[PDB]
Amino acid sequence: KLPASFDAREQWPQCPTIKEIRDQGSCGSCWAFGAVEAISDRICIHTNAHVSVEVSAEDLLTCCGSMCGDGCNGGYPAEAWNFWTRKGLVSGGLYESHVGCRPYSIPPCEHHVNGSRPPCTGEGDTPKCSKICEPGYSPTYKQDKHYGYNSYSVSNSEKDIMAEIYKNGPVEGAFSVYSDFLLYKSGVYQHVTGEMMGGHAIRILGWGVENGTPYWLVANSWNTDWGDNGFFKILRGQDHCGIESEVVAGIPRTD
Ligand SMILES: *[C@@H](C(=O)OCC)[C@H](O)C(=O)N[C@@H](CC(C)C)C(=O)NCCC(C)C
Repeated sequence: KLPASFDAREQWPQCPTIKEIRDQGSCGSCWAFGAVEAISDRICIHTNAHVSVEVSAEDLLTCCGSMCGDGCNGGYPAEAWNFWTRKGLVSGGLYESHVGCRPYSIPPCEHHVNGSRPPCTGEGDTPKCSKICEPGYSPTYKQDKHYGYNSYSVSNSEKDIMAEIYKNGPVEGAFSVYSDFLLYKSGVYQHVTGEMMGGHAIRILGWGVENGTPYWLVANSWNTDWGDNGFFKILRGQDHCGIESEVVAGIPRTD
């Protein structure tokens, strides 16, 4: 039944958010970015591309509060999707994009790569929960909220995660970052060297096989000059670094 490879970007070509890589900046907001990225994709999938919006990382990061964790000091993906069912999330694009209700307020930076942006630094301050859209945005903040029908865990099962993506779209997951991951450029990542850096949440949008090695297709939130245009592949089928152990998702409510 399931194909040997699957790429959500190919399945849903009228859903540009599936292709988009974001930048969490110097803020420990991975938990929020994996969530709003996958939610953006799923709203588009759920509406057959009639609604394509960048869901606001700012709104989730700043307005969830203690139930999701501590903002830029880290958080809990399962409760991020729960917040989407309870209070909903407004739209908002990239830093200084002036797109949507609440664009991200934390500037982009260089994540373990060289570039023209400032180097990323340690976990900044969490911005305030501001329940107002940027000036001139036409829907009110309340009216711009997109809600989830539900939020749920996917079991620690390769085939279960594969089926979830195949039917319902990209998911959020999390894994343990070891130092050798930081220099990833291409290929299928397998941890071989380096100490544990901490847990990191990401968006899983497909799977495949490269040179006989099964992999998950993953979007990072470290801008496009990190990794493979902002994406990476990681070993699939052995819960490698915990990649299959903390998968979460949810189905949108119809706006
Ligand atoms: C993730 C991040 O931004 O790292 C990039 C530098 C945040 O630090 C974050 O929210 N991390 C974390 C929750 C904290 C540690 C309470 C998380 O989501 N960990 C995933 C668990 C993993 C070991 C399977």
